[PDB]
Amino acid sequence: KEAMRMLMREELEKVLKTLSPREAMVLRMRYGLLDGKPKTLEEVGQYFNVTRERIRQIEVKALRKLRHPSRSKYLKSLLSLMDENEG
Repeated sequence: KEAMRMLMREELEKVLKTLSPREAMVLRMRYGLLDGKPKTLEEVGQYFNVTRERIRQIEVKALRKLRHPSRSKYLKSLLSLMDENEG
């Protein structure tokens, strides 16, 4: 009962497997997993030593690497995560 939730952990797991520790970390921050508060790439990139282009690069290569283990979880997960959905 206590400490029970398991809301969901599919897309997060399917994507992380392709991204390296450093690449995933940037998205971890962007996702708000590091502290629980989602931040924009500007906060993450600037936090390290790179601009949006770095995660921009990861998203690209991630897509290339995803074309094998997962059909396109990154796309759907990213689409569902942002305001790409119509209201």
